[PDB]
Amino acid sequence: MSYDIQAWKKQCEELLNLIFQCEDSEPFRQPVDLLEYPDYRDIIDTPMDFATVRETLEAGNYESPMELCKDVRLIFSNSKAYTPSKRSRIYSMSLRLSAFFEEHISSVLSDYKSALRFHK
Ligand SMILES: CN1Cc2ccccc2NC1=O
Repeated sequence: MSYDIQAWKKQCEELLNLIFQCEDSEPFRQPVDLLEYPDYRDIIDTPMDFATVRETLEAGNYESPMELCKDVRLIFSNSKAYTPSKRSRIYSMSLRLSAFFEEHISSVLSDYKSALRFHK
């Protein structure tokens, strides 16, 4: 529905489903195993992954698509910080998937901002 301040929830659930089904999301689908990778927390202050984002959305624990978008962007900025080399296939996967995410989220954000303006 036009001007729906709830539309983002279904739009983000659908977008997360597309990301999970994309091969480029494979490294980012679950929390980094901090026992397997003991220097991860030396580099990364705030781990994030797509299963955490999907679970938080399904629980109703995001107030706005901005809060969801901040967590997704943290998945990609964490990957850049831990895996900074342009040579890494993991760097390439996060670049491709981040660009996909940013192309799809822009209209979710602008629709929300318009709905919120309407609601006020
Ligand atoms: C999500 N990760 C975790 C990881 C584990 C092992 C090797 C590289 C990476 N890089 C990432 O960006």
